[PDB]
Amino acid sequence: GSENFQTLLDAGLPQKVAEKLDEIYVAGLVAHSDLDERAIEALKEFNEDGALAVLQQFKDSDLSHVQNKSAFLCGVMKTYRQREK
Repeated sequence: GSENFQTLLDAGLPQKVAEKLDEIYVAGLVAHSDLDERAIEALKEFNEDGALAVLQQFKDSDLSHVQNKSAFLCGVMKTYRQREK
């Protein structure tokens, strides 16, 4: 992977999540610095398959009409912890 990979691992993430997430910074979408600390924290408040779903669904969105790249991810994250029906 890239520059971001080693930082992401050290930002508390499991390897499985860090692997996918690094590539989001490689492909000219978002910065690795684009997040708020509330995202860095709420990221550890997921399990592996938790976070991996969030990463997929965040990629399976449209980052045309975004600005606040953090708040966008923060939105998807809320949806995933808020799954009671």
